Amino acid sequence: NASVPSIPLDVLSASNSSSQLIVKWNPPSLPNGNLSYYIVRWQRQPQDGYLYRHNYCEKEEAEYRKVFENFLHNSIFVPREYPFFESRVDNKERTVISNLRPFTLYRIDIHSCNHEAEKLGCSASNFVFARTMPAE
Amino acid sequence: EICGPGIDIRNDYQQLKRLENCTVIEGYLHILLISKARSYRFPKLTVITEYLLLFRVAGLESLGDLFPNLTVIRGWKLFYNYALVIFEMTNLKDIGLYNLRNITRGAIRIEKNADLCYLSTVDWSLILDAVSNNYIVGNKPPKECGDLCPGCEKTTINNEYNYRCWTTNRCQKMCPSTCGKRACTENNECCHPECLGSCSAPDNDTACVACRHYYYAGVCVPACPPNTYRFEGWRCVDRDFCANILSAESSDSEGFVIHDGECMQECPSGFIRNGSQSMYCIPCEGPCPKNASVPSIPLDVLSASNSSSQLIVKWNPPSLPNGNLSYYIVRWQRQPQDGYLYRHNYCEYPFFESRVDNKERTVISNLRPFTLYRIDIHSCNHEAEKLGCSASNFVFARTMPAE
Repeated sequence: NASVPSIPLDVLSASNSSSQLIVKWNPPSLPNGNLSYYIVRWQRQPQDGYLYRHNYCEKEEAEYRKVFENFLHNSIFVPREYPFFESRVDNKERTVISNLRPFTLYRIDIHSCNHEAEKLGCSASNFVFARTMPAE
Repeated sequence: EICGPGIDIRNDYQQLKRLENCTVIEGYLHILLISKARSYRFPKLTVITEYLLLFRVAGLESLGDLFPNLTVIRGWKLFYNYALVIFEMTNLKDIGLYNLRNITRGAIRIEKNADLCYLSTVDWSLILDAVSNNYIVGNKPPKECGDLCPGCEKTTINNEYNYRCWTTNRCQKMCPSTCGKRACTENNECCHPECLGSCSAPDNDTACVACRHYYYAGVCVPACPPNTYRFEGWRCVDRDFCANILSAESSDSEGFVIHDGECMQECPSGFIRNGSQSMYCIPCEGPCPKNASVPSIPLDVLSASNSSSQLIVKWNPPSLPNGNLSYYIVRWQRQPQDGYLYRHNYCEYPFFESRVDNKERTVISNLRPFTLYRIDIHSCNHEAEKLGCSASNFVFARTMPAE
């Protein structure tokens, strides 16, 4: 049976420029199928709550497990508030995002699909946080 | 109802309704392959002898939904020495089994419950004995489950001390040292000593939820009355009851048999039925017809006192005998009563040495009553008299106090 890809591996990100971000990741541990594409999402995160207001100035277990397998072998299993910007990934586990708010924090979500995500759905996200370079 | 002689529940929760009238289950419970298309509650169930097994029960979020009052599992027989197994319970988030007061025999194994929280929020040492045998793997990562207890109560959980909870709304309920080894009712009212787990009234063997030893006619009892005999390991039945018991249908199927005061499906090995397959077993006399190195320290050296000025002591053969065991040589030393302590007003010791003949047991005499003693036992193989004797296996024990 086909399945949901693994989450992306080794999700890693940086900013090389103010208002710009670079992100790199690695292909999923188990594609379980041809990858189709990755989808990366990002959203402005608010700067942390409060903060603003305050003035800061021997073993045998395999024969055990077989017991659970033996009951299974009696039955088959047979498959038939700020806005997000978003972009799909065509190829690389790398993409670049621009016109970001300088020095703001963003969430980045990365999902890894496969050829069956049009039917199975795409994988859950592997995700990381990074900050853009401030507006020099 | 005494349900039985064995329960196998699979596929559908609509089949789970068999429990509506059950309160005791004779024999194991298996729960397999259930998938749902609801809440369920079975507070009538209170004690299971033997073990409970659940496997791939989709659609249950917490165990306190089904079996809140399930108070004792005896584990008289074990699944590979396990009395409870929970496997691949996708979606189970907590153990709200908050009346669970004892698991008598058996270890616990807990695998693949990837959403289970309240993992180590339960003091297993309160409810069951050799917790060191448990196996808890692949469940929701506690570092990321981030369990929580209200407040309730806490204990020295391994290297920690931490609050103990079944679920956010229910803790692992416990009894004070006024009951201690003995059970209690909710309000810390001590149960009857023949009782087990929670009680509907304190100190009454006729008001028990369960019995530690045996049950009969609404009475918790230590052993079967003379015309009553041990059955399974929890209740007594009369000579005629087992006389009604044809064993399980089998090529070797016969009536149950009574022996050593237990009524059992068949005689223990080395014993046979009297005469024409009689109700009682009898033993068969004979087979029934168809270089050195330094020894380890001794093992399991243990000792106690039954009298002032005396001690009794027992041990086990060493981990590595490294030879034929010859004998044991026992030493003992006075410890001081603990340092500091003495100075506040709250209102050089000799070794003895002696050499054992044969037993892992010996007696020591003329001690000061209530003084603490170190016993050092050195274990010397036939070449230890050249090699040097073993390091010690050791214990500290106290003489019974002088009144």
